[PDB]
Amino acid sequence: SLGPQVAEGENVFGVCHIFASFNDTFVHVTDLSGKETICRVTGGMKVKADRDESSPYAAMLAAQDVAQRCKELGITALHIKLRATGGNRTKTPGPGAQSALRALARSGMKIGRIEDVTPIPSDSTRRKGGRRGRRL
RNA sequence: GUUUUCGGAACUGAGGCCAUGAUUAAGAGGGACGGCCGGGGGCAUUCGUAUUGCGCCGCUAGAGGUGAAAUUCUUGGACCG
Repeated sequence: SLGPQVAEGENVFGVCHIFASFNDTFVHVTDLSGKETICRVTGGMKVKADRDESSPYAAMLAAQDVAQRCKELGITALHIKLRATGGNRTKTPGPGAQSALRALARSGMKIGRIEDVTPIPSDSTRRKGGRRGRRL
């Protein structure tokens, strides 16, 4: 918890993978390589209602919790790596990333380079469902 | 009583004469030639993510899914990286 780094002159970088879908949000922060984690909280950690766990407020609360964890641990700067569901399902990010980014910026956590890293397919396998789709 | 004018017809050779003898190349068709064009066809080769499973590492109690839930998988480490 104690380290010989310079606070005023420079800063410490990590990366944070924000995976947001239409069912859940994932605010995961690691080191610069991504091999070694820092803290991982999700939209199920803050709200116990299973209706809206991909809600913006749950993602906001999880982002404030992981920002407090990185502040008490000693991480000052973050590189945002945004992610959707990917694959053959969808490409639009979920309704938690917009609140999660603003909650990460509002807490005093400095933001470096932001990027969308989602799995894009070059015509992968068949999507779940019939030929006529899911009729509702 | 020979052999003639008393004469009915197939075939071949030499020369001359013919206005010597073949209508066109269809905004018909076929074919040749030259420069190309094309997710046209067959065979071989090569690449790109994505999906699933498995191996290892890290921290965590939820993850998936729905209009809403459960069946489903989870401290024997799920999900995410």
